[PDB]
Order: sequence, then structure tokens, then C-alpha cells
Amino acid sequence: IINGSDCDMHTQPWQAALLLRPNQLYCGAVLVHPQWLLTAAHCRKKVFRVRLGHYSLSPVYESGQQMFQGVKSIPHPGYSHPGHSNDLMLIKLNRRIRPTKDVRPINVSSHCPSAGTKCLVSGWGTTKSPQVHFPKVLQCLNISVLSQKRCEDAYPRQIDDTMFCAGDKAGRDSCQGDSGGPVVCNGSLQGLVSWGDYPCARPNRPGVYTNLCKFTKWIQETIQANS
Ligand SMILES: *[C@H]1O[C@H](CO)[C@@H](O[C@@H]2O[C@H](CO)[C@@H](O)[C@H](O)[C@H]2NC(C)=O)[C@H](O)[C@H]1NC(C)=O
Ligand SMILES: [Zn+2]
Ligand SMILES: [Zn+2]
Ligand SMILES: [Zn+2]
Repeated sequence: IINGSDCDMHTQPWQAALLLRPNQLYCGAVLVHPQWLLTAAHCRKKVFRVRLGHYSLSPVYESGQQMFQGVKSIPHPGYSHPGHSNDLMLIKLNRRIRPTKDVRPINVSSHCPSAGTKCLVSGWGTTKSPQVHFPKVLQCLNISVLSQKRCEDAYPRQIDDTMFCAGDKAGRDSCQGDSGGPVVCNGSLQGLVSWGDYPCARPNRPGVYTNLCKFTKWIQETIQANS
């Protein structure tokens, strides 16, 4: 997250981090069900761990912490390179979460975001671009949803309704390391960090996020088919 601020503690209980030994965080994820996470399809990995209810980046022990193992990874069937449409994937935890003020799922909105909607995106990604610089703790940033028209103009021929743009204010954007992370609007999960221009936070170049309102039926049917 470029130009964000340390998140308040306990305000992102659905935020997750994906790690692959020792504790190298490669993507964020979002707890959307007592036993399911949602992350970007390009964040797929065979072996990895899931960390929930943990504020800092380093593996410093925290009381609210809860570690898990991903038993099943299911990317949306429409995901493809280099278009990157349908950039979402379901991950099943080995066991259900112990609900607490630290670890709590969030609902996925079925109503699509309209131009002007203020949303909050969080992550442990780099706070600088192109120079890499990781934060100490979870970063938060409010971004506003642009119109699908402007979105398409900014990235001609590389955008469809499976995504949406957000982040008008310059110097502020999501970046590498935030991928798979949540974009919350109106108390609901509206999107996942997917991609954007590079370097991050270039003026008039908004971040592109997975448009989750288009996948509620698939998400719920997939979870039920594996319960
Ligand atoms: C983005 O905007 C939201 C909403 O304006 C900010 O949330 C506000 O936070 C302050 C300080 O905690 C509260 O006094 C307000 O009540 C909150 N808004 C409301 C009315 O819900 C949020 O902090 C902003 N995100 C960041 C970190 O910039
Ligand atoms: Zn706590
Ligand atoms: Zn690709
Ligand atoms: Zn530092």
C-alpha cells in the first residue's frame, strides 16, 4: 500500500496473509467464511500457510494469531493470462476459525460498486515503488471507485466487467505484495487487489481490483459443494 497509514487494530479481522516458509508473505487473502478464504488466482501455490488475526508483518507472536493450512485451492475457471479476468480463488482451511475480535469473516457484496464509492484497501505490500519498502504492520488506505468508462480508458483493451478501478488521489495506490488483499466498501467485501500500472501510484493510473459482485453465486456454490 503506497501512502496509506497503519490500520487501527481489530478493524480488519478478515484480513489474511499467505506464507511459504519460513515466513515470506507473498499475498493477502480474505476470510469470507468460517473455513474459506478468497484470494487472487495468480496467488496460487502448492505449499503455504495461512495466518489470521495478526497485525504485524514479521512472525512476531501475537495473542489473536491463528495459523492454518490450505487444504484446497479452487481458482475461478475463467482465470487466464495475460488478460487476468476472473482473478479470484477460493481456499479451504484445514479447520474452521475460532471466532474472536481478531479473526472474523466478512460478507461478499452482491451489489456492484458505482463511481464515487469510497472503499478501504489493506495489505502488507511495499509502501514504495519502484523502490521496495515493507511496512511493520498492516496498512490501510481509502480509495474511490471510478466509472467503468474511465477505467477502460486508462487501460484500453485490458479491462472487462470482471474488474473495476479505484484510487483517484495520486500518490495513493495498492502495490506489489497487497495482491489477493481486501477492498471493503459499505462494510462488505467488494474486491481483491489484482493489478495496476508500474511503478505503483503513477498519476491518473488507478489500481485494478477483482469485481466480486459478479461471483457471489459461484463463491457460495463452490463452498457448499465442498462442505
Ligand atoms: C477513509 O474514510 C473513512 C470514512 O470517512 C475513515 O473512517 C473514519 O475514521 C475516523 C477516525 O477513526 C472516524 O472518526 C470516522 O467516524 C470514520 N468515518 C466514519 C464516519 O465511519 C477512514 O479512517 C479513512 N481511511 C483512512 C485510513 O484514510
Ligand atoms: Zn487484539
Ligand atoms: Zn499473468
Ligand atoms: Zn522501515
